[PDB]
Amino acid sequence: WQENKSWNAHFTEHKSQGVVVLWNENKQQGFTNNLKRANQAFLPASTFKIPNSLIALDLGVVKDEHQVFKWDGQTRDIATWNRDHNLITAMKYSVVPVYQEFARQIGEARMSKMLHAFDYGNEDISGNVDSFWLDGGIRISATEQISFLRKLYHNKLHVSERSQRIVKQAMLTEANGDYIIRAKTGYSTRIEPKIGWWVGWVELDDNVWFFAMNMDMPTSDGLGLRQAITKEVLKQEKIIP
Amino acid sequence: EWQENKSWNAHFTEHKSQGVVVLWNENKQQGFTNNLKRANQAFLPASTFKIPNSLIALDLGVVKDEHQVFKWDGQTRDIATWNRDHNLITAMKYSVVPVYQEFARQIGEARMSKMLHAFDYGNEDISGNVDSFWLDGGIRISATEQISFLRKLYHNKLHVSERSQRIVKQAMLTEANGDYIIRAKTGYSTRIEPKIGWWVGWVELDDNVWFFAMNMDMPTSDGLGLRQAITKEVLKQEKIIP
Repeated sequence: WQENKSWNAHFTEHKSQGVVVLWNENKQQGFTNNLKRANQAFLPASTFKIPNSLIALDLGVVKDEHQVFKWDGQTRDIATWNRDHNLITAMKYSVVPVYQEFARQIGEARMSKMLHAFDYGNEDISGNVDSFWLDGGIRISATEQISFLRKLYHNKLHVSERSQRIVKQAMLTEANGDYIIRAKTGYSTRIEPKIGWWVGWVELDDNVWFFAMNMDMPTSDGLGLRQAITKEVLKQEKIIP
Repeated sequence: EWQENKSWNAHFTEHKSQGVVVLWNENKQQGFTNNLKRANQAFLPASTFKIPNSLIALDLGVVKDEHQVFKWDGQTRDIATWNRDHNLITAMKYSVVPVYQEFARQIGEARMSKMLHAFDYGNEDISGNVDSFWLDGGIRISATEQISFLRKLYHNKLHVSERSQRIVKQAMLTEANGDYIIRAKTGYSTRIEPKIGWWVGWVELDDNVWFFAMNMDMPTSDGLGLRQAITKEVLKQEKIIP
């Protein structure tokens, strides 16, 4: 583990505070601008859609990535939520009401047992079965997110190879001739401190770089900084052009 | 069912070239082309054959998974990216012919022919050398026959495992952003006249899929970038991509 404070410039430039963590898979070495914040545990908010998806597929609550989840007809503040979805679009638009229905069908007993098997954060689901990742007792750090994502990348979690390949498909965010990004955003607003997340990895021709970042997010105006500050660090380190 | 749109010919004559683009709208079950005759003419598949060759190698266990390393044989070749170690993902991306020739020798003639019959792949004919028939033997396929094959792959309906189909669709990944995903493969046929370039694949949108297959005359390697550029001009004209 090594601390690079020069990355703080990318936060200062936007009058913002947070952490970026990087893990080089080939060399088995980690890098961060803030070793203490890298190990601070927060609510995961919509980054929980990665384990929630795995559990729903392995139990047969979701049959495949094409199954349609029909809109329930309740008009909500996010326009993209008021329509029919599948697993790929529900991930892409972070569709909370679809994932709340998955959690209710999984139930408390199976949810708790799967999170112990994954070694996920503080393993504590206290609160509503369909909101504990937004305003209950579960907590995870940036370094614990990387540990979990490394198991997913190598198909080492205790669910089928099929469930792991489908979720990695749903995480696809960007691809071109230089790199592929598989990742998930989050925004924790119900309990202080309000924060934004981006967790995932960068696939290159002959290496993989795992990342996890969080930052203070007192309003929704800064949400685009989650991806923009991470890409400034990846360019500085010569990982992407 | 099928409609001819000759306005697309402007994207070929812009570059003093000749060719065909074929599109299929999965939701509406309707096809579109600039040239109904060329859309049904048969050509060597060249490196577009890496899609069925990958499926057969995985289903028979010649390739264990997308991480297995194929070591360079230490024979210096023309293309710098071929003179290094590869896995399935990088071998598809850089079109590494020597890696796929070794897959074909390990599959062998009898198993290769049985699987192309099971896929209904083009004329199903592997006559010629087992390690070069897709470059200079008897096999031929049309743009419309490429779409029929890719539709089966998209729906996991080919006669190989779901696993084999999922890994090959991962190796086909070409471009992704907030508007669309492209899964596809390039080809370049030079050993038999006429010399042609291919691009075959599909575009995934939020609520539809568009399949595509194009080929074009390719008298020199200088025009190879037009395979993708002319296809994307057609996709933009039809408002499929921004």
